[PDB]
Amino acid sequence: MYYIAIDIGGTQIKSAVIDKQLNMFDYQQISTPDNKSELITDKVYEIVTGYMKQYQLIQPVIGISSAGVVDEQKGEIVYAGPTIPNYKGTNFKRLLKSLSPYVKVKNDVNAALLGELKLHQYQAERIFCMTLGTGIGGAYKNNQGHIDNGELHKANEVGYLLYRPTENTTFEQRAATSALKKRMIAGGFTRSTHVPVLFEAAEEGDDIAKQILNEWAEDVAEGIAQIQVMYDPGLILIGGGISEQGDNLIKYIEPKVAHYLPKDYVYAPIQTTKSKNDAALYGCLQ
Amino acid sequence: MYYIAIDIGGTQIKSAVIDKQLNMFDYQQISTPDNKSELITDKVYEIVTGYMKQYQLIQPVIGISSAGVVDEQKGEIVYAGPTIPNYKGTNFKRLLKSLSPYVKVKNDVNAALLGELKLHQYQAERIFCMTLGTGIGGAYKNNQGHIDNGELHKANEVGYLLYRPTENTTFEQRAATSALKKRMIAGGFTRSTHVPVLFEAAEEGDDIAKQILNEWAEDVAEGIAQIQVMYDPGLILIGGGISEQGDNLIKYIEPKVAHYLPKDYVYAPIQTTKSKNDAALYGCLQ
Repeated sequence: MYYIAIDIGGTQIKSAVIDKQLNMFDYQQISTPDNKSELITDKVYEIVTGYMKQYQLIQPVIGISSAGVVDEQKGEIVYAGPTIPNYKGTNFKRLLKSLSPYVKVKNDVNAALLGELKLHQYQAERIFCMTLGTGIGGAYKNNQGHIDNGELHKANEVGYLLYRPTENTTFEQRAATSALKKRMIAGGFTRSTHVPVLFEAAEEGDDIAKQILNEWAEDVAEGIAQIQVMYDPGLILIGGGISEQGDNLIKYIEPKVAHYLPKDYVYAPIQTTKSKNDAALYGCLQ
Repeated sequence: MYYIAIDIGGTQIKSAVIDKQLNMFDYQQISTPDNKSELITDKVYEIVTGYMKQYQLIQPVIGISSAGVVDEQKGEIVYAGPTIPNYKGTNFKRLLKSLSPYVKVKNDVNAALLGELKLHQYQAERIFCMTLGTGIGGAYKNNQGHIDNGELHKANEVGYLLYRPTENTTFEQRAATSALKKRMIAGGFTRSTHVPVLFEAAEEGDDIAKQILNEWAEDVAEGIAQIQVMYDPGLILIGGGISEQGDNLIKYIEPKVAHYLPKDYVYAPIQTTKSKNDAALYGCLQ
């Protein structure tokens, strides 16, 4: 059986066909429209009809992963930031009703975690994933196997942790990847915008790069400590583009989590996600 | 059918028999031994054998609620404070093996929440309870019924939230009841060191009492805001001795949660617990 997977992001819409054996075919990736003159829902419908034509599918199972706050049972966007305008109220089940009655919708961090966990073997039972990007997302897979999305579909909006009144910043406004980029630029990293150059510069011993990274990692670690004492997970995953840095990201963050926890507190191992691109495409089918 | 319920505290050991219709009989209240000359394990064995004789029970169902860190499946004290010396390694299942194979063991905040939830009808699927006392305890009951205790049985240690390096305090060191008593002294409330007199004075219009309460409630609300964006619960209960203040406690805390959340964020209703004494005795059977 062939499955259609679509992952709707702020900047990109990824899609692919997956078979019963999890082989991935016809991976496609386009720019997310402005959702004003050209509609996200039109792109989604074009992708589904495209694959249905190409694979001669009738009533395909379709999985949709999307940014924003998602009501999974309704298959509807409950809320979206102004990043994606006019997005609230978008109902993918209604949109594709003429093509298939088998449409599943998930928010993007939940789908990514479901995919990460389907494709990998982990020792821990309870796994929290924090995704660093424009903002910070969170998802938790619990002792009994499930991801709870909250009473109002707002579980684990961890970017909103640790509001500092004097500075008027949230966790994600200090600790997202976008915040690290702003801190680099203000620190004189002006020729390359790219976050990996900061890590390479630090690896070579450049003190200013190390100081920017450690100060930011300190703010990241503060957020992780809050998640630690609530969830007591067996493993904490860090995802998002910056997670391609692997242990070079972890070594800055992991030792500093201790700074916000009681003396000798044993906290969970911290690692980067392993599947970097496809995770939500697999997860949105689960 | 008769169940034996035992609640082991820092100062008291509560006990009772509960029947099929949740009627409570033969409530007993003794002082916790020093666990040096006379052993807690011996008192529990005595309580269980006493009730078995009196009610002519053979292999009774026994529920045990206890302070400290509890491995519910081993039925074992994983860690205990200095309050109760020598407690770690106590295994109530091994201790009572000769009397019954039906022994359940739970930590005291989890038991109290389960009892609170069995005896009442609430308007929410996901319920967090925060217990204010010497320190602050926490417990969370899920969308799917059960309580996740964490990978090392240390879930929901809300007292460790929000460590501030400059002030060297955790959440509970600012926001627990014992902290309010310290803040009464620091704030100039020379009338009394009793918490109910602080509230009385505030109701009478005392500006110093009002200021101590608002500043303290500000700190309480900061912690509730963190729990809110992680769990997105449908209801937050406040328990502990101070929760006797009912609406007069809630009215200081509830509106301040908004201060640590994004503009127009819709957060859970906040109420005080309803069962004041017996909850863990009911809960340890659940």
